[PDB]
Amino acid sequence: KINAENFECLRESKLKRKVYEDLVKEATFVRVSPKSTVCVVTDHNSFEVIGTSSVYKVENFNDEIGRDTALSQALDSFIKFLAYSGELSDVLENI
Amino acid sequence: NAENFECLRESKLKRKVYEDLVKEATFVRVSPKSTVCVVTDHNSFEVIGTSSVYKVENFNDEIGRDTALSQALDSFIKFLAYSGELSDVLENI
Amino acid sequence: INAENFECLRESKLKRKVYEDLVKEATFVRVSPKSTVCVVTDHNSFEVIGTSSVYKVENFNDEIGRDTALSQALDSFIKFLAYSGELSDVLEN
Amino acid sequence: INAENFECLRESKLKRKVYEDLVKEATFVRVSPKSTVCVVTDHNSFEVIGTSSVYKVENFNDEIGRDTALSQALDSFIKFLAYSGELSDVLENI
Ligand SMILES: Nc1nc2c(ncn2[C@@H]2O[C@@H]3COP(=O)(O)O[C@H]4[C@@H](O)[C@H](n5cnc6c(N)ncnc65)O[C@@H]4COP(=O)(O)O[C@H]3[C@H]2O)c(=O)[nH]1
Ligand SMILES: Nc1nc2c(ncn2[C@@H]2O[C@@H]3COP(=O)(O)O[C@H]4[C@@H](O)[C@H](n5cnc6c(N)ncnc65)O[C@@H]4COP(=O)(O)O[C@H]3[C@H]2O)c(=O)[nH]1
Ligand SMILES: Nc1nc2c(ncn2[C@@H]2O[C@@H]3COP(=O)(O)O[C@H]4[C@@H](O)[C@H](n5cnc6c(N)ncnc65)O[C@@H]4COP(=O)(O)O[C@H]3[C@H]2O)c(=O)[nH]1
Ligand SMILES: Nc1nc2c(ncn2[C@@H]2O[C@@H]3COP(=O)(O)O[C@H]4[C@@H](O)[C@H](n5cnc6c(N)ncnc65)O[C@@H]4COP(=O)(O)O[C@H]3[C@H]2O)c(=O)[nH]1
Repeated sequence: KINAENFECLRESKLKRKVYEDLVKEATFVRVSPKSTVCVVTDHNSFEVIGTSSVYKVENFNDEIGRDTALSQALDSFIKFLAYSGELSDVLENI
Repeated sequence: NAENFECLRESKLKRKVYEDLVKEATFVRVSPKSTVCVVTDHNSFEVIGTSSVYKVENFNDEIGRDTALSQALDSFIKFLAYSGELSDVLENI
Repeated sequence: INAENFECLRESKLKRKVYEDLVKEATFVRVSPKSTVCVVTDHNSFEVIGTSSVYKVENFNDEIGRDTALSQALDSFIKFLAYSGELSDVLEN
Repeated sequence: INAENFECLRESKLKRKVYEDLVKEATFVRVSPKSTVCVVTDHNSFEVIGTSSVYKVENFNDEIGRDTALSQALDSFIKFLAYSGELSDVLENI
């Protein structure tokens, strides 16, 4: 995973940024189609959390925005898992 | 109550999750076409499943609940895979 | 109700435009102690569902729960507008 | 890819009818040790994504991973077909 300063969703969300730096072990991005980017985030147990993005106009495709949008959805689902285990409370106390 | 749902009678896995790990499963008809199932665990964490019939004139309360519960248990299995408790269910068949 | 009541509509002119012109009805239901369901209806009665779930049940707020569920409901609705091509009509106006 | 290779199409007349009449292309990418991604495109190049993640990575199987991901992708496509009313045309042919 690269530095959190690269992703606009991490700069505007304290919660997502904290989850990204502390609880994300690896983060991979793949362009699977002309319009869609897939982001897979893993925790320390290598559990995979998936997020996707799909640009409406394929001629406006941009790797950075696609990765940032896919990562943002991936962290939305990760926060659901952190709420299930209760470890979300640990993240909230550390902001 | 598990006997009343066809998705549980046909799935040993979802029936085992329902009988042992589901605290409550409530159902609400939220619109002419859609039913919402709210599955909660013993820690009161809520898992939401929905269903929507294509033709509104075909709406059946029982089918809507069974479909939304099956979708809700699909999502709950994801949470069980995250915590590792899914292999406890797969251990007990 | 009127679009100005929702914060996500005041902060997003795309979602406000879709809500004002392409949404027939937007109803909300509290389905559980923590979750709120929003059912968005287009002029052909097709149903788009969005949900929200507050982490701390003692922090439940009706307005925030409705606003969050509506915003996610409009995210899914935009996908349907991109499928039919009506998203291009919204982006022009 | 021919529809006979997918178990989800051999078990669902609805999904197999959608795959052959309304699906232009469906590609598969293994994006991680556990997850497979399927990208279904219609004849207007609109993309519908479906994913599958095996619980035990040692049991990863390419066939099951693709079949599960395609079955998930087609479930989402049916929602788009219900929105445009095009699902009624599929029901005419099954
Ligand atoms: N399943 C599916 N959904 C689609 C498709 N085309 C558009 N959508 C949906 O419409 C929303 C708005 O599209 P937009 O292109 O006008 O704005 C896009 C676009 O402005 C930007 N974006 C995302 N990926 C991008 C990318 N790869 N390049 C440039 N911009 C991108 O993020 C915004 C929202 O991404 P999104 O994936 O969450 O939502 C899409 C997406 O959910 C599609 O072909 N298939
Ligand atoms: N977001 C959204 N999705 C819709 C809508 N209308 C249909 N869909 C989707 O089409 C799929 C197939 O609908 P079907 O009516 O032809 O078969 C339905 C229907 O035969 C049955 N079913 C579900 N709820 C029912 C109900 N309340 N009454 C009777 N039958 C019901 O389960 C099947 C699959 O439900 P589903 O929610 O998983 O998938 C829907 C659903 O995802 C809709 O208005 N909004
Ligand atoms: N399936 C499920 N997901 C949950 C549950 N509890 C939390 N989540 C997830 O974590 C987020 C809650 O964190 P937060 O409560 O601190 O911020 C919440 C909360 O600050 C606010 N919010 C939403 N509904 C609210 C409500 N009814 N009352 C007060 N605040 C609310 O919106 C934010 C994001 O809601 P969300 O639905 O998108 O994401 C949930 C949700 O995806 C849960 O019990 N079940
Ligand atoms: N977001 C996320 N979800 C996960 C992860 N690991 C498991 N899950 C979920 O648990 C469900 C049941 O896993 P299973 O491995 O015991 O059965 C799997 C498995 O028996 C089979 N399957 C799917 N992909 C496979 C594959 N690539 N190889 C072998 N079997 C596969 O399909 C079943 C259901 O797939 P699924 O993706 O819809 O649901 C998963 C999945 O939603 C994970 O790491 N991340």
